[PDB]
Amino acid sequence: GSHENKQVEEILRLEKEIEDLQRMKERQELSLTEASLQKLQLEDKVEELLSKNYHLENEVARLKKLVGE
Amino acid sequence: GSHENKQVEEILRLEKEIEDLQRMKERQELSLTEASLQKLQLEDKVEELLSKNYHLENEVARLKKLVGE
Repeated sequence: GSHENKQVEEILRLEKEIEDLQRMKERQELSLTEASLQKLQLEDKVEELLSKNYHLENEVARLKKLVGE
Repeated sequence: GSHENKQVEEILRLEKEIEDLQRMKERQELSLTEASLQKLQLEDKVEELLSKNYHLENEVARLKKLVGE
């Protein structure tokens, strides 16, 4: 068992640990990107549903008035 | 069974169905609000972790050079 193994082994540990942290930072950044994209997707769904809801809202709202709003 | 029940019953159905759609629109809007808030939370975690990672990055990076970068 060479003594230098300590230095080689020491760095090896740092690479493994650092690599883990590096991925954690990158993974989080990816989540933010996906989060933003997900939000836009909701806008599309909400936009269409909101528009449709409004159309029906007028239809039902009109009928509601007959009974008593 | 009064005939008018049809009108009363008709509106009742509309209120239940419309109410469901109304909540769906509001629920989605809430999701967007929470989504944005969640993103900021990630910034705080990433910001701190990123800063700490950088500090360690210099420490380990410096050591890596001794072995061979």
